[PDB]
Amino acid sequence: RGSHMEDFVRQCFNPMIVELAEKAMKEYGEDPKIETNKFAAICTHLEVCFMYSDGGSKHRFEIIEGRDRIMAWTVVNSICNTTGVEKPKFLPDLYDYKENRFIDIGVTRREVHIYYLEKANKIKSEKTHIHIFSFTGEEMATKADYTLDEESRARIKTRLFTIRQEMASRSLWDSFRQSE
Ligand SMILES: COc1cc2c(cc1OC)CC(NC(=O)c1nc([C@@H]3CCCN3C(=O)CSc3ccccc3Cl)[nH]c(=O)c1O)C2
Ligand SMILES: [Mn+2]
Ligand SMILES: [Mn+2]
Repeated sequence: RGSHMEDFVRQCFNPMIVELAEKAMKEYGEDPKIETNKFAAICTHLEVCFMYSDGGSKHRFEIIEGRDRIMAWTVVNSICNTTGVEKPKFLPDLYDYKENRFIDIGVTRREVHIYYLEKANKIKSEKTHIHIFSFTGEEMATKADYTLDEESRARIKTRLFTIRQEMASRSLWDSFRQSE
């Protein structure tokens, strides 16, 4: 029962990101062929995380998203037992070696305020930095500290709005926005 959303996801994101998203969905018992809006959202989240790691210096960020559950937690404990940062209760997306903190990146179709509120109470980790991006071009980070310079963030927001235009041109945006 191949959907229009599935074929769009594959010719919109690069094969390596599609591969990682398929593995992440299948690991937690989900099928990219059926729950296709979630397939698109994980690909989007993965690409943003990768563009985000690109923004800093060469060795600024340790990428934890995109790893399997076991190795991702292995890297977290290595970072904790080396830098003394508190071990987060839930998996973050990156570690900032410059600012010495874990980052969880959020990509939402709702208002940045609402999504941020939920990620704060859910993570419950006082130390984990939070950075939210929306498909409309707004962002919101912990303590108003946006980590990267403006140009690296603007590149992410441009890509996010391009993705939304591409789904809107194929009439899949409405079903995607109504899926979150
Ligand atoms: C399936 O259960 C869990 C899975 C995972 C975690 C925890 C889970 O519960 C025990 C940690 C990790 N989640 C994130 O890294 C993360 N998750 C989100 C959103 C809102 C919070 C839950 N969520 C999901 O997507 C869950 S489903 C899912 C997740 C990844 C791949 C495939 C699927 Cl199907 N938003 C982010 O910005 C973000 O970084 C993977
Ligand atoms: Mn994550
Ligand atoms: Mn995240």
